Amino acid sequence: VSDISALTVGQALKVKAGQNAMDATVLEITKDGVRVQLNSGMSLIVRAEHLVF
Repeated sequence: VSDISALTVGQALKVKAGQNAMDATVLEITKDGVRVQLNSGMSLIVRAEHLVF
């Protein structure tokens, strides 16, 4: 509710995998970033200053 940190789980946003965006789906969230599921097929996202939800 009101997003966990900067977003919520299952929010889904960008990770940017190799200079280009990719898309990744939130599995868990961090201090302000997340640990998403990469559309590349990974899971990680990054910190809030790197996500573009």
